[PDB]
Parts: sequence; structure tokens; C-alpha cells
Amino acid sequence: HMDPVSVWGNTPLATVDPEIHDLIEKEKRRQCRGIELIASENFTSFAVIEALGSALTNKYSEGMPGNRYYGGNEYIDQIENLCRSRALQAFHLDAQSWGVNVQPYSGSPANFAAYTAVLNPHDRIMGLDLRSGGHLTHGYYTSGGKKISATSIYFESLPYKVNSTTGYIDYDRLEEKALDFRPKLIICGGSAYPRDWDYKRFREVADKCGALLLCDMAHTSGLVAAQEVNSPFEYCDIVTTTTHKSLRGPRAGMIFYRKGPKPPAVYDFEDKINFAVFPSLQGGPHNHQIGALAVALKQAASPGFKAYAKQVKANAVALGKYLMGKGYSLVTGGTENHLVLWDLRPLGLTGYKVEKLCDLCNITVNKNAVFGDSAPGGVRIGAPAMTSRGLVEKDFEQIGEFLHRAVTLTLEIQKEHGKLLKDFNKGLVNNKAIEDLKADVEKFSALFDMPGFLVSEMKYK
Amino acid sequence: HMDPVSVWGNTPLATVDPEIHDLIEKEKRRQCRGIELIASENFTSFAVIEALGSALTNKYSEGMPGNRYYGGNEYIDQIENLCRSRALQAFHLDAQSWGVNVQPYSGSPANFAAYTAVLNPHDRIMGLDLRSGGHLTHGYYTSGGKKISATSIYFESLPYKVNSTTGYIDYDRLEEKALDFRPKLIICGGSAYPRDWDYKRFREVADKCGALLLCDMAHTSGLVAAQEVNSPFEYCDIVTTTTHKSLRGPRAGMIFYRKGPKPPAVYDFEDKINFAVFPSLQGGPHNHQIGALAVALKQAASPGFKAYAKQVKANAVALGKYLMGKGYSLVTGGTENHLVLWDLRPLGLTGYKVEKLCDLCNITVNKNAVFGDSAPGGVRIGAPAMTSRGLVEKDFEQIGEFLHRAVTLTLEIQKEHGKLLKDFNKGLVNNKAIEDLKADVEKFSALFDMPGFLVSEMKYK
Amino acid sequence: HMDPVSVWGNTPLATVDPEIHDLIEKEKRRQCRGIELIASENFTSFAVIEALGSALTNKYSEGMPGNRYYGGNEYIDQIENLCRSRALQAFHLDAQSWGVNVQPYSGSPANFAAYTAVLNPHDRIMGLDLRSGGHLTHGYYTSGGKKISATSIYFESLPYKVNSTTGYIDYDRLEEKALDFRPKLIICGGSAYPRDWDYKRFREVADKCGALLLCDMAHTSGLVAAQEVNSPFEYCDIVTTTTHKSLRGPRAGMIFYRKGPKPPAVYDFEDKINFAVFPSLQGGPHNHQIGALAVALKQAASPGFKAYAKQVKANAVALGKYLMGKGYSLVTGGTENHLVLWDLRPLGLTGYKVEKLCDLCNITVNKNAVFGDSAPGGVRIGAPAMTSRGLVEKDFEQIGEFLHRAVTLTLEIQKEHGKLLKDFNKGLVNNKAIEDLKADVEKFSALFDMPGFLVSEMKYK
Amino acid sequence: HMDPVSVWGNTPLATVDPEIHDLIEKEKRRQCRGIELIASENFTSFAVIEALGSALTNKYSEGMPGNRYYGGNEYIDQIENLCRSRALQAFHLDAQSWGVNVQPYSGSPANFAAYTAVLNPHDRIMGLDLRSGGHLTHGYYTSGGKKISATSIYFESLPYKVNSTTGYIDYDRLEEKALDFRPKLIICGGSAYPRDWDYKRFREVADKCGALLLCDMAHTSGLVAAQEVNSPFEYCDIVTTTTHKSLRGPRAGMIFYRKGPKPPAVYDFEDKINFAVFPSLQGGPHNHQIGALAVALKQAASPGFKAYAKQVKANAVALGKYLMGKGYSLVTGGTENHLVLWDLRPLGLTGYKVEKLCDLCNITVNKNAVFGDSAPGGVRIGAPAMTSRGLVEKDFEQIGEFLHRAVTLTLEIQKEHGKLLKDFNKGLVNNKAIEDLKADVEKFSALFDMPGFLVSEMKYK
Ligand SMILES: Cc1ncc(COP(=O)(O)O)c(CNCC(=O)O)c1O
Ligand SMILES: Cc1ncc(COP(=O)(O)O)c(CNCC(=O)O)c1O
Ligand SMILES: Cc1ncc(COP(=O)(O)O)c(CNCC(=O)O)c1O
Ligand SMILES: Cc1ncc(COP(=O)(O)O)c(CNCC(=O)O)c1O
Repeated sequence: HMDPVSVWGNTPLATVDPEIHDLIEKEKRRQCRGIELIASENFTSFAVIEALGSALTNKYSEGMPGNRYYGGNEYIDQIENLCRSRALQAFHLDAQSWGVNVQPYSGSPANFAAYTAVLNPHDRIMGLDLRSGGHLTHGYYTSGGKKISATSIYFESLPYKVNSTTGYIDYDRLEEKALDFRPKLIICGGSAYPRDWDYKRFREVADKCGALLLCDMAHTSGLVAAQEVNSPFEYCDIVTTTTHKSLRGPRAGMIFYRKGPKPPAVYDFEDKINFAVFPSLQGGPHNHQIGALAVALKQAASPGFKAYAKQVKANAVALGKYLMGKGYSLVTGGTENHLVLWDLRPLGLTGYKVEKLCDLCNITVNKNAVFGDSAPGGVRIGAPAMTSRGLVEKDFEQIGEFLHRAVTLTLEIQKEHGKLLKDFNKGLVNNKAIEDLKADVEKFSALFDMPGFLVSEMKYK
Repeated sequence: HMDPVSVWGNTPLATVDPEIHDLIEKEKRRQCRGIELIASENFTSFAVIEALGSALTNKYSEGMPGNRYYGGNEYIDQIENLCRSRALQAFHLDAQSWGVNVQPYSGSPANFAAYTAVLNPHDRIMGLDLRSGGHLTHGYYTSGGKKISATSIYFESLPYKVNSTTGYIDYDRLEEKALDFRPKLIICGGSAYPRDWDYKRFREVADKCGALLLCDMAHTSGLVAAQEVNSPFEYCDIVTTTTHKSLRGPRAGMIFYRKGPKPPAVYDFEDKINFAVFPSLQGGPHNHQIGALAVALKQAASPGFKAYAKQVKANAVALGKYLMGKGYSLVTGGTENHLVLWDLRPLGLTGYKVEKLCDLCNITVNKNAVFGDSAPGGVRIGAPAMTSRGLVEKDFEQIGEFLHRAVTLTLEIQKEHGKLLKDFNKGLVNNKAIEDLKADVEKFSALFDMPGFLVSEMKYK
Repeated sequence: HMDPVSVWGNTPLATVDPEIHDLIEKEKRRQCRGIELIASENFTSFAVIEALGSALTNKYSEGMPGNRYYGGNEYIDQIENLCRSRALQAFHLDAQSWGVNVQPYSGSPANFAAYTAVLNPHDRIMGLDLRSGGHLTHGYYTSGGKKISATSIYFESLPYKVNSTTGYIDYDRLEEKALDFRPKLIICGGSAYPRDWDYKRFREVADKCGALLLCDMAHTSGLVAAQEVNSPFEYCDIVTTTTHKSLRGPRAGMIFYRKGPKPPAVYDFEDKINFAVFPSLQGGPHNHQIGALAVALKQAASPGFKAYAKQVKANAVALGKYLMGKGYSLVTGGTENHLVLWDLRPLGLTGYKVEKLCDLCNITVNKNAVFGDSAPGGVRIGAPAMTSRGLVEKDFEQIGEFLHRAVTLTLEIQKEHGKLLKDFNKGLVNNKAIEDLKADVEKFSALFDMPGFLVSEMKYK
Repeated sequence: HMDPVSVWGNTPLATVDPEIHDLIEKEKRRQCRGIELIASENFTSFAVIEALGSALTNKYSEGMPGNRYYGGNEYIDQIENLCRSRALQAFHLDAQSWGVNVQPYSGSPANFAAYTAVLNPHDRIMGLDLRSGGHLTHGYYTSGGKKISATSIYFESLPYKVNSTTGYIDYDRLEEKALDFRPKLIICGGSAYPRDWDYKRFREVADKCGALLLCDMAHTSGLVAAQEVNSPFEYCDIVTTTTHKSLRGPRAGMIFYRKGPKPPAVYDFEDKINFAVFPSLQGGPHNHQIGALAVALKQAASPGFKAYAKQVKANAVALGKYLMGKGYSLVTGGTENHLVLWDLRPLGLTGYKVEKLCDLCNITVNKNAVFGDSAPGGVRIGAPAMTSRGLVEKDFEQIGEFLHRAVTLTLEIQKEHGKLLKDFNKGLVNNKAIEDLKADVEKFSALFDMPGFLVSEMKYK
């Protein structure tokens, strides 16, 4: 006997799977009972979530709008076309000069799809070094030669670094490397770089060594959409990105590519990039993701989002100024985007130690490498998540006070117990000073609203 | 001025984005107002959709449960661990002998992650030929040498075909190729193969040529979970799959791998496959997909799903017997799984011609290559989608009657106008016989229930 | 104190290095005191040896004639231009349609230089299987996947085989493989194939799969120059060869390439092949080799050489007919070129066993694989070497009598001692029946003249 | 009718091929009627030439001594074994710690055979930049990305350069590159570097980045054998070389490799390198070259050669001091080996201009790139060739006087006519000052003896 559709197919989640429903409720509480400062995280809208969780997940639409393998894509084509036309207008792109593919399952697939389109296997790539604030998908191998990233497995990568004293990108060392290594593709953008990017200088370097210029604006896509940072579309041939970070959308990827006549002969990125996504690398697109993304791109083009992105920068600046006013060191001594990079080596601490104690106070940050590392000696702190909950400068200055108290309690424990990780941990068990900070954090966290779900109806406190 | 969280973050989709909401509603109507026979499609449960569209999309959990880069994954780890333990028990796998990774964004990423883990670039791969019913990600290049699939771009592929008269896999020609070509990996499983797979014979071939044996059970994962077809876990080293087809879950991928002591020395797939998914190829996992997948795997282990998979096989058989009783030819003359492959060359027709007229009657099938093609000459028809709506043998025999009438009207149009596409199309405009079939289809379609959403609350008719 | 030029630089070899001079004298005696039947060996002229051992070894002439890096190549250019113009006329090639590069250090470098010119790394190549009578540089890997040949290391190779019963090339199986594997280059020619090649059929196959057609005529270059076998220049794009085999020249290589307009648009092999030899792969050319080769190409274009090549075929035929008249089996039951392939499996023997006993009678042959091998079960016997010493059919029929007696004594030893290699060897020590054959061989060998050096002045008997 | 062996095989070269014999005679005159200063050239002994031009060219000996495919190698094995034992003692190598393979056809094949043995395709290599005085086979691609050298085609190369002001190897920039690029092999040695190599520093860099260390001592092999320069065997894992330069032997190659226990576990280079030479890359060895090489290695181990190598260094120093005493600039301001690198940019001249006028005075040098080039602006002048003819410091100081007059006439011509090549050439036609230098050169050249052949018996003046 088969179960009727009503029993298995229409019954709500809370009845079909109590375990998963209960676990999702605890995650919802965890997301609003603490302080989330992961620079790559955000809280998306309930409207995006509704499109994400819809019947759009049932449709196979292999191919592109108007050129699908299967029939019955009358509305999938309208949703995708709306999504890519919104993607272009959200970043103020003329359709005669720019095209976009909104089918990458995520940012990492978007980057590897861009590589396949414009490069052959073992072609040379240059990207920002991980320790300097770069990303894996830009190329990464260890000191022993172990090719960690797939970019360094199927292509030959070589990283350019920041100045080992100022923390800024060494554009003179970048040009020197690009002329020796002769990369076929140069990647700009990063995950923990607290300054803006000189895309015009990257263009001069790229032109000098005959390389294509790609920008991975994943972290700052929201700021780019609101024109709160430099636009890579003015100088790069290809722009890839995620959509779930500062853009505040679903987990997905996009690949922007130049179209039309080349500057002082027509660009031919469109077909290569479309073909790389499908049929080369990916199968059917996740239409529910594309529907949710179309919602996020319309929200990203609204005046409220421009104020949000402007607030994100002001909150990261206010947090950084508050930390430096307490004697703490920041890489480059400030920020021009959504995050600050906090150098903890001058304090005799490591990123892990501060990250672990902050997690025990429901303050979510991540240990991060700082220029001149040897054991990451810094923490990366981002503003988008809490800014999406309505926090402004005064609230972020209160976040700096919590971080101030967190590192102060981290030093007192290291002083009492030692600089040995094993010795350090012994000072966190039953520590009543942490529990008073955890409580001030939760109470401060619970004074703000939360997008995506209604707190009034959530199952846990 | 920033928009308050209530305005942008808590407002429902129907108000934030009327366009996308309206388009999703029409897709919902399209999904239940017609007859969906795409063998790779299904209608997932509302419980899966609720987990899919949740706050689980806000969390970055790069890494593995218990081995994450970031903190605050207390409940994400529980959701993922529950998902992998449910994946093992859904396929009756001993945890000491099998492991699974549930982070692949989709089926295509799962396969390429499996390749990266066990193979080096340019390693040789063998998979079922596309024209013989294989998949792109198993390897595909054109006759001009143009490497279409990424599997044939970063690896060296060579396809094995079916017997050009029986339509069955030529296992003697497979062994001959595997001994000449000496592949490092042999892939079994396909997208349009209507018979079961002799995994024991594939093991003999793999052992003879010293190759790893992988099975892509994407299409028949639901049947494998219910033990309605041969289990590849008894003879394959790695088993990859999608989760949104016969498994009736969300759009995602899984990679099963052997662990523990080797048969007549311990398997070492676990770390390679996990490392290939992250940090090599993918970034943060889509936790909402994993939550939705964990729900689907519990539904897949229920007695109702076991009856569903048995019904899928009975419906495809009943549909095939009905088509052969009307004089239509099927590849291999029947089916042992969820689909039938309908050879239309004996009728003087092409798959496209039949697919186009069926699309106008809201009958969704896909043109498909048939063994001995030179313009695909067949159509692939699947049972999972309509079977999930409660259709049984009698209903699928009525579906064959609709297909019978559809091809009968396709021959009458070709007879009157010709084999010229322009002339053929001319016979579909204002054709009243099609409108009588479409009307008979919709009315027949509207007599069944629908999973994922409640039809009583939908916006369109 | 430096040694004067007279002491170190002008003193003959017999005084400077007694060891090496004495060893060269013993090699000279070994070359004329026995019967040399290695199909790839020959005895070159004293004129070739004089040019080989000349002051031409002192000059660096990197580049091509008229486009050298260094000066002082006034006469090197004249020698090389004369060498390549003689190479074209020796093979009856119109200079408007064919070009040649005479700088490959040997045949193996010539083949790999041709590959580099027309192929990118990992491009697919097809060549005659080693066991079917092919060559390493055409591609070879073991059954375990060990890439033996550099052709299979830097390119992807796949061998085509002969019919496992007739011993002829399976052109239908060749076409089948070329259409599945889609090689970018197809290689014809071999080392132990006793029949001619259907180059027109190779052209049809190459055209069908869109591949370039190369012929490695190393073994039969002398027969091609005298037009005693099929000419590959009528159907192949590139022809590579050694010059020290049937061509009877020095150890070197040549690469012939098509020039001018393509048949029913102009060929562009010239610059790629010239560039691949230098500066890509090789350094300075061995001018002494090129001078010696120019001598050999003039000798190859003389009427005496055409009679020699015609005699080589007649001697190999007479030897084969004599062996088959004694009940011995030959692959394909005869020969159309310079060698016979003697299948010893019907006798219960292996090639090694016959080769070892023949070497003890100063009869030089080589064990060779025969179609359908599992321990090579055949011996390869060639005619050029002894034919260059003036032997005709009657003498080669006497060689068959010696081979007849050699295998008869090989069977008597296997009968008395056993089919175990260890047991077999025990029957060769102090065996007086071998010593009577060795003596008849030396006495028969010493009844003919020898090129390259004067036997009257040689140091040993 | 076949030609008897006496007619074609025993007739001397002067009768069989008058053209080639006449051209070889003119080359002999050219070699002794002028001044040869190509740093890569030398005049080998008549004993080497006699072994080079012998019956040793008739024998196929594929494999290794004692492990041959064919029989009848009793004396070829003795010649090769003597050659490898002489190679080891010529460079004072303990046979338990070092092995050598003497089958590379030339230096370029020796290097690529070493790469294949220890590296996989696309493995990273670092070598001295071509403009800084490196060699093609160490890696070379143009600024457009065009991979010129085969080393940069089948492997990924990156060159290290000299200091752009001192002209010395920048070992700090070498270590920086090796730690960024992470090469699997580092190559030391060059073609136009006038100083010695700090192999101990290369070992520190190699050990720091986990790379193998190879030295291409081709140019200075004679000086290494006489211990007149630093020995790379003390710090390198593999040492490759030519044998026809300062070693004063035939055109061939050798690959030295470490064996036995590793320094503070046993080296495994022996089998890989031997297998790479055969059967991977090369076919049958050129036994005549190995015989000639064995002769040269015995001459290289004689006290006369030790004095020769000491004289080569003294002559290059005396020539360099004479040029600097006339106000000419040398890279690094001197020399520690066999050559000087003459910077002509301070004179307003190019290397080509000086090379062309020197070629018209029968002074053979080569234009060469100098550190900081943008049209090579220097000339490379070597001492081995003329030193082998008995020239000492006083004679090389007279060579500098000729070079002084040559460049003085080059400036006088540039002054009168201009820096336009057409105008410059116009000053060399009927120029009586050049004819007075040519006459002074020939008469000076004809006052010295010549190795390889007896001048008393030569056909031309
Ligand atoms: C056998 C098989 N394996 C993997 C995949 C990849 O699934 P994704 O779309 O998630 O990449 C497919 C797609 N099947 C498409 C079809 O049969 O119509 C497939 O058929
Ligand atoms: C700059 C950048 N680009 C691409 C990606 C890939 O996104 P996916 O995880 O969806 O594949 C990331 C992930 N950034 C992760 C972090 O910084 O925390 C990223 O930081
Ligand atoms: C340092 C070095 N190594 C290897 C080679 C290769 O030698 P072959 O020509 O045998 O391939 C050369 C050529 N030296 C050329 C020159 O300096 O003029 C070389 O200079
Ligand atoms: C057909 C063929 N082509 C090329 C070569 C290479 O020649 P070199 O050894 O000079 O590299 C050989 C060697 N033939 C060896 C044999 O059959 O005995 C050959 O047989």
C-alpha cells in the first residue's frame, strides 16, 4: 500500500520529521540569540526563503532560456530571464556590454566554470594569496607542493601577496610576478582583505602581460551593487560572485561577462561561459535558487538596500575605530568595506584563542591569517549579518566593547594558566567571567529583529 | 533611511516580489495541469520543501561535522550527521563498510568530486555512451574531437556502447575496450537505459583491467533504496547519485564510498573524497539542501516509499506493455526500472516531432537517442513523477492511450503536410484534434493529488 | 705543461687508446665472422664512415641553412642543403610538395619531434601495437597501466592490432578504433611486420576520423627509396625514418613533410617541424651525421642500390620459402619486404630459446612477439645486413639450412633436457653439435666481402 | 646488377662523393684559417674521430650492458662499461655514490631524459634565464606566452635571473622564486655565465623548497673534470652534460646520478634515468659516439688535459684583462671559467654588428644577451677552441688586439654611415681596413697546429 499524497507529500515538516524540524528551530534560535560577525554570512529575507522553498525545485530546465533541452519551461525561462535582467540592472550594467549567467550552483562552481570557459587545462592563473586575504578557488597549494584547491590541480596557479608591513596589495610586486609567470588569467578580490581594489591598476598589469582580468566580488557584491566600493565592471573582463553574502540573497553564483565590441573585434565570452556551465560542468539548474536570486536582486536594487550597504561600511568603520581606540591593531589600520581584520599578534594571542572564547559568549568570528604569519594570528570580523538586523554604529561600538571584554578575558586566562593551548583551555571550564559576558551578549542580541522567519512564532524562546 | 527588518525581511514573497510570486504560481499550475513523464523529474514532499526553504541557508559550515573551520555549527553538525546516517540506512549500508558525503551541490558536482578524489588529471575514464543512454558527466566528446563534457576536458574518456541490435549493454565489447584502453575508472549507470545493470560483471571487468568501479545511480536511486533493482554497493567502490529523481528528495548530490578492510589492506576513499568536496572543489555546503535531504532520506526509508518504488516499476511496465500492444517498439522490448525508451524510427518519426506535439497537449517527455542513431529518433518516458501523484497501472495505461493518440495525430499531420519541419508545424496550428487531446489530458491530470503544495490554496484555477 | 697538438690531437687511435682500438677491432671481426640477421641492422659504406668521422663534428650550426645563429656555416649550409635535396630526390619527391628536415639525432628523436610539431601535450595517437609488430615510439604501455614509451607519457596512445589468426593488419578494426578513440595522429609502419602497408586505406581512415597520417618507414626506407614497396608519400602527411637500416646510411633521422597547396589552403607543416627540432627539442645538429647521410642518400639514388633493395626482398622471400618448405610457420605465410617473422609456437619453442642457441653459432636474430602471444614465441630475421655483403638467394637458402639445423638442435636439447629454461641451458654447455654448426657458420660467413672497413688490414683473422 | 662490396662499400669518400668530400675539405680549412671563439666549440682529437668513424655504427645494442635486447654485444658492452667507468673517474666520482648513463644522443636529449626520469608531465622546473646566460633546454618562453623550449612545453618552467646591475646570479631572488613557485627541479649551469656557481647555496635553496637539484655543466665539463671550477657533484642530485665542448670529446651527452645511501633511505635515480633513456625516449645507442666518448674521457683524465683546462682559464682571463685595459666592459668585470661576456651597449653597438664584422675577418664569435637587455647587446667569446691549438696568454692577448681593432673598425663604420643596418653594411663592402684585419688574422691563425686532422695532408692551401 502506497501512502496517499496527503500523508507523505502535503504533511508539514514538523510532523513528518520531528528531529529535523526541531534542529532547524534550534538553528533559528542560535542565529538570533548571539552576535554573528562572520564576514561571509548574512540573514536573507523571508521572501527569498519562500522562493527558495517552492515548487521550482521540481523542474528540469537543462540549457538556457529559449534553448532548453526539455519542454514545459514556459515560466522557468521567464523566471531566469527576469533573474539575469535584474542581475544586470542591480549592478548598473548596460545589456549591450554585459551578460550574466545565473546558473552556478554556488560561488566555487561559478569560479571553476569561468576558468573552464576561458582557459585550457594547466593554463596559468594568479590570485590573491590565502594568507594575504585571498580565497581557495583563486589557487592554493601548501609549502610541500600539495595542490589543495582544484584551481591549482587542473590549472597552474601562483599567488600574489600583500606588502608584509603595510598590509596593502603590492601592485609593484604583482606586476613583477605577472611578467615573470605570464599568467593567462589574473584574479582580483578576496575574503579577508579590508581595503578596496585598484581595478584600473589590475587592468594595466593584465594588459602588460597579456592576461584576462577576473574579479571575484563575492564578499563585496552588496557594496558593489550599491556603488559603495569600486566597481570591477569598469576594468575586468569577467566578474564572478556569490549571492548570499553582502548581497543578502540565496546561496548561488553568477558569472558576469563582457559583450559587444572590444575597446580600441567583439568579445566572445558569452558562448564559452554559457557552455562551460552547461553542458560542460553542471546539469540542470536549481530553479528554486534562481527564483530566490531574482527576489534578492530586486531587493538589492531598492533604495533601502543602498542605505543598508552604506550602513555596513559605517558599522565596520565604527567598530574598527572603537577597537583601535582601545589600542588594538587592525591590518592597514582601518577598513573601506564590510569587514575589519584584527591583528592579535601584538597582544601575544592567536586567532584561535580569541575565536574559541568568543564562540563561548555566542560571538561568532573566525580565526584568519594576517600578513607575515608563520597558527592564524588574527580574527576576521564582518558587519553585514548584524547590520541586516538593524544594528547601527552605536550598536557596533557596543559589539567592540564585547570584543574588548572578550580579549581582556582571553588575556587574563592566558596570564593565569599559560600560553599553552592545553593550559589555556583549562581556564574556560566553569569560568564565571565568560558566563557574564555570554549573558550580556544574548540580552543585547535579543533586542533586535530578525529577517527570514518571525521570532514571535519560533519554537524556542 | 534603511528599511526596517519587518518591511524587507519578514514581508511575504507575494508582496515583496509580485512578478516572481506570480510566475511560481503558474509553474505550480503547470506542474499539476498536465502529464509529466520526464524520467529525471519528480514531485518532492512539502516537508522537504519546508526544510529546503529555511534559515539553514544562512549558515557557513565549511568542512565536516566536528571538523569545521567556523564555530556555531552545533546544530548544523547534527543535521548533517543525521543526513549521512540516514543516507546509509536508506541504502542498507553498514557504517563500518560504507561512508557518504552529502555536501555535493548537485549530481554533476558529485561525479566530478569523485573523479578528483581518486584520479589525477588526464586519467582515463570509461562510461556509458551518450547515444547508448549514458550521461554527459560520464564523458562526452563529438565526432570532431570537441570535448563537450568537463569529464572529457580534464580527463581522457572513452565510451562503451550497447549492442546495436538488442539495445543491451555489450559486456564483451566493454571488457575488450577496458583491456585496450586501460581506464583508471569505469562508470556504470545511465539516464535512458531501460534495463538493470550487471554490477558483478562490471566488477570482473574492473578487476581484469585494474580499474576502480563507480556507479552513477542517480536515476534509479529510489529503486536502489527500496531494493527494487540491483544494488551497486555489492560490487562498486564508489556510488554517486542525485537526490531529486526517483529518490524524491531535493536537488543535491551524494558520494558513497567503501571503508574498512578490502575484500580478499584497507580502503582509503574516505579522506580523498571528503577532501575533494572541500576544500578542493566546493566552498560552504548548502545546509538547507542537506536538511531537506535528511528529510527525504527518512521518507525514503519508510514503507510507503518502498511501495512507491514498486509501483514506479509496475507503472513503467504497464505503460510499456500497453505501447507494445499497439505495435510500438521499445528498446530491449520492455523495462526493468522507472522508464521506457520508445524507438520511433520504425514509424518514420523523430523524437522531436513527437515531443513537440506532446508538449502542446501538456504531456512532457523528451526526445532521446536510441541505439543505432545517425536527430534523436526516440522519446524517453518516465514513471516517477506521475506515480508520486498516486497514479497506478490503470492510470498509466490511460497515459499510453494519450501517447497512442498523440503519435497517431503526429502521423496524420506528417501524412497531410510532410516531413518538413515547417510543413509539420503548419499542421499543429488551430489543429482541433490536438485541443481535444489537451482537454482530455488536463481533465485527466486534474483528477489526482499533488505533493509539495496544497492545490486548495494555489492562486491559479 | 700542455701536451702538444701532435701528441694528443694528431696521434692515431691505436696509440692513444689501445683498449678502445682493440675493442673496435674485435667488433669488426664479430661483424664479419658470423651471420647477422637483425632486420634493423646493416653494414654502411666506408665513404659514409669517412664523412661520419670527420672534422664536421667540430662545428656548431644551431638553426637551419641560411638562418643560423652563429657564423662560419658557409660549408655546413652547403652540406645540409645538399643532404636535404638528396633526401627528396632519393625518394622521388617534388620539392614543391615535400620538405625534409635532416637534423633528428636518430629515429626516436625524429618521431618525438614530429609529434611536438603537430600535436599538443596529451593529444591522442594511434600506432601499431608492439606485439603486432609495432614500435615503442608509436606508443606503448603495459597491461598494468605503466606508460613505457615517452609517446604514451606526454601523449595519449592507443594501439591498433593485427588479425589474431591471419597476422594481417585489421583495417576494419583500425577504423573502428579510430572512430571511437578519435586520435589526432595515426601512425603507420612497424619493426616486425612482414607485409606491405595499405597507405590509401590509412588515408581513408584518417580522413574519416579527422586525423593526421604519419608513416614511420624506418625499417623499409631503403625499399621505399628504390620503389620496391608501397610509397607512403602518396597518402601520408608526414613521413619519418631512420637512415641506418635498409637505407644503409649512418645512424640519424629525417622528417619528411608535405608542402604547398592541400588537395581538393596550403599545408603548414614546414615551420612547425623545423621549429620542433630546433629550438624546441634539439640543440646543434650533428653535422658529421648530416655529411655521412648526404653520402648515403647519393648512394641510395644509384642503380646499384635499387638492385640491392630488389635483392633484399628476393633474399627474404627465398629464405622464407626455404623455411616453409621445411615445415616452419611464418606470420602471414610469407613476406613482401626485408624480413620474415618466424612463428615458433607450433614447434613448442620460444623465440628466446632459438635466439640463444643461434647466438652461440654466431647467427644473430632477435626474439619477437607474434600475433596472439601471452615469452616471445617468434624470431625476427632480416635480409639487409647479409645482402650488403653480396649474398644472394642461394646463400640465403643456405642461411635457412643453418637456421633449420639450429632449431633442430634446439628441439633435441629440449627433448633431452626439458622445456624448463633452466633445464634447457644445461644442454648448451660443451655441446659439440653446436660447435660444428658455429664452425660451418664462420666458414660460410668468411666467404663474403665486408663494407665499411678493409678485411685485409683488420687486426683479427 | 648489384655493385660489388668493393665498389660501393670499400671505396674511399673522395671517389664515392666528390661534392661532400670537397665540402668537408673546405670546412677543415675554415676551421684552421681563422680564429674560432665560440665558447661552446672545440677541436677534438684524431683518436676520437677515428673511434667516431668506425664500424661501431653498425651495431644495435638497445638496453644496457649486460641487459641488452639483442645478442652479439660482447664488445659493445665492454666499450660502454669502459666509457661509464672512465666517465666516473674523469670526474673523480666514487662508483658506490655515482652512476652515469652515456647513451644520450646529445646534451639536449640528456636533459630531457633527466626530466622524464624524475618528473611527471607539467612538473615545475626552474633554470637560469636565457637573457641572464641560461640555455633553452632549461626552460624558455617568450613574453607573449609562446613556449619555445620543449622543457616549457611538457613542463611548467620559470626562470631565475641575475642581478640587473652586477651581472651575478641573484641567489636571494632565486630563493624567493623557489619558495613562491615551489619547483620540483632546480637547474644550475648555463651557456654564457662568466662566473662560477655556488652549488652549496643552490643546495640550501633546493632543500628549503623540497626540490631536486640538477646541474647542466655542459660548457664547463672540461674544467669540472680537471677540478678548475667548483664541482656540482658535491651538492647536486643529477649532473648532465655535453661532451664536445670544454671536455673536448665527441658530440654526445651524459647523465650522472647519485646512488647509495642518502645524506642525513637510498637514492633511486639509477633505474629511472636508465629507463628514461631507453626504452622511454631513445632507441638504439650510437655506439660509435660512445666509443669516441670513451676515448675522450681517457684523454680528459690525462695530465695534459689538466694543464689544458688550466690554460683555458688563464687565456680567458688574459683576454678579458686585455679588453678591460682598452676600456671595454665585461659582465661581472672578469671571468672565472672559459669565456668572457662583452657588454657592447656602453659603446653604442650591438652584438650583431660586432659579430658580422668579426665574421668577415674570420673571427667567429656569437652575439649574446647581456643582463638588462630589451637585439642582443653583447658578444660571447670562448677560449677552449683556440687553446686546443696551443695558444697561450700572449696569443690570446693578440686575439684581444684583433677584437680591439675589429670593434674600432665597427665604430668607424657606424660613425661614417650610421646605425642603420643597410648603412652599416654599406661600410663593409670593399673596406680595405677589414681586409687588412682578415689578412692579419689568417696569417696569425696559420702559425698554430690543429687537432683532428693533419694539415700537411689537407686538400686546401
Ligand atoms: C545519471 C545522471 N547522473 C547525474 C546527473 C546530474 O544531475 P544534476 O542535474 O543535479 O547535475 C544526471 C542528470 N539527469 C538529467 C536527465 O536525465 O534528464 C543524470 O541523469
Ligand atoms: C571571495 C569568495 N569567492 C567565492 C567563495 C565561494 O562561495 P561558496 O561557499 O558558495 O562556494 C567564497 C567563500 N567564502 C567563504 C568565507 O570567506 O567564509 C569567497 O569568500
Ligand atoms: C649549457 C648547455 N647545455 C646543453 C646544451 C645542448 O648541447 P647539444 O647541442 O648537444 O644539444 C648546450 C648547447 N650549447 C650551445 C651554445 O652554448 O652555443 C648548452 O650550452
Ligand atoms: C620502425 C622504427 N622507427 C624508429 C626506430 C628508432 O630508431 P633509433 O634506434 O635510431 O632511435 C626504430 C628502431 N628499431 C629498432 C629495431 O627494430 O631493432 C624502428 O624500428
